[PDB]
Amino acid sequence: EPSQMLKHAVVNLINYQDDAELATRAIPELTKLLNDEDQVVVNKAAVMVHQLSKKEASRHAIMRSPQMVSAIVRTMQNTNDVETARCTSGTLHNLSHHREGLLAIFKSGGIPALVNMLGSPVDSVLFHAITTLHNLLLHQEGAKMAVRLAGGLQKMVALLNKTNVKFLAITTDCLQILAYGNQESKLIILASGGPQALVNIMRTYTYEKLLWTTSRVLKVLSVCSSNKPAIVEAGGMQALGLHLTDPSQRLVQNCLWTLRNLSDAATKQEGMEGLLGTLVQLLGSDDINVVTCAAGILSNLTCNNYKNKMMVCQVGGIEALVRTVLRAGDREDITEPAICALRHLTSRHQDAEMAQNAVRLHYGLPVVVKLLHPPSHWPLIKATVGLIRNLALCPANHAPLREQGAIPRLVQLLVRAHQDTQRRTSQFVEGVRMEEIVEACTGALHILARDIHNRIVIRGLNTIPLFVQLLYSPIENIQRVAAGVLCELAQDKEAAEAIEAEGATAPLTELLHSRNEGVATYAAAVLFRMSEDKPQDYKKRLSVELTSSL
Repeated sequence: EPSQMLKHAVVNLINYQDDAELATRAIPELTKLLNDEDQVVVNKAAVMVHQLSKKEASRHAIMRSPQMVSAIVRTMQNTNDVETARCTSGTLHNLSHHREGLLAIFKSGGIPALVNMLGSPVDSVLFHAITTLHNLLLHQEGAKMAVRLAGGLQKMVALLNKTNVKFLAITTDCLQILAYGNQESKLIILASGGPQALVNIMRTYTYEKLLWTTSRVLKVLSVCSSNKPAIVEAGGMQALGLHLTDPSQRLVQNCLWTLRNLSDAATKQEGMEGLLGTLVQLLGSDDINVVTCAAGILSNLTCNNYKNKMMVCQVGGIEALVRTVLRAGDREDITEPAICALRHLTSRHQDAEMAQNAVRLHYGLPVVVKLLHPPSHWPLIKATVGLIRNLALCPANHAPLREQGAIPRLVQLLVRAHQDTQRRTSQFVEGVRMEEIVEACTGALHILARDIHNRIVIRGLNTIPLFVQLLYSPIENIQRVAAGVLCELAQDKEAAEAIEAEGATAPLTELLHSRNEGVATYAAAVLFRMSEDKPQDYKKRLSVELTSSL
């Protein structure tokens, strides 16, 4: 022994087959001792069988006896002695560490009993209990399908109230292995209060391995249209946001994904300061994923929510995003969400006008109008056109935006997109249907037509004839922006008569009976401009026409 392994071998071999055969000679007996009625007798047996599992030799023996196993399982779920349980359970634990054992316990029906063991008030018991289950869920085939039917989920979620970190991890991981790619399970975890339970963990412990394992569960639930809003109410967003800076990259990445899967719902949450603020930071991270997800989340959280829009602006959201776009490049996987954010951050909220100037002070206009041209794809373009529009609300961008050659492109896109909606008659593309490109562009020109010089350019491209045709569109929104752009242009005699000679008088006169506050207005607006400076006769019947018909 104190020499080499040449001696240890004869020892390991002499005692292995030794204690090994001892079991094959006692297993049958002990088996009976368990089935025995006398309670005190079974107890002793359980303690002996457990002392045998410890030994490898004896272990395989117990692990190969379908009768001995089934006996242990049975005894464990029917025993009312804290020691018999901890031993019977502990035994099954030392057995699960082996493929044969798992198969055995699985064949002897241990999962069910084990599940029922999770309800046990005894700690040690619960430990070995959940553990053995974890092993079966990882290596035992069909084990999953089984645990579910045994109502483990609920019992497992209930255990989430414990305090042992390393224990919580094991349990949570189970809730993960059972939920992944399974709606039923996910629903059950929902009908068990899992969400609020899980969240509490993320907002209470610091055990890295736990948080991760916990977030994972949330990730698999964030995909569910049922748990998604549920995870939100519990305040999951805020919770997850409390780890976006953690050193464990895997933890941060998981929190990010889960967030993006809930962002399109938490648009009505309060106390997002930390999150929103932190997300802005991530926009400056080195990892593309971090930046992307960061952008995506912001984009969603900034969609219709002034409280969020203003905050993002009070943390450098614009500058941050502007750099994100100027950093992304062609990777529309980053520009699209980034641009959308800016769009949301440039409309419907006090500090809107602020950001509008911001996008310019940080040299964003050049890169914004830039995205209007190839290789940029329709989805990006649509989102971009929207941004430009709002950016046009600020007269300080009129000139700077016009110099970037935005009007020419917008008009062009309008033409083609429109000519496309015309050939579709005698209609989606990459997801974005041209009809949407028409409204945006025109609407972008309507707002951008507030500058005299811009109007000279817009008109110069001979667009008057087209905008008139759009008045015949079956889509209100198009008519609105259509009659709108004509309105801003109608304030100039030349363009005024230009629109009249185009035959806009007839159609416009009708849009007065439109069930759209705007349409009618703009429509009437152009009419007035045209007839302005005509015989005192027509303009008189004109003033009546407007007062009577509306």
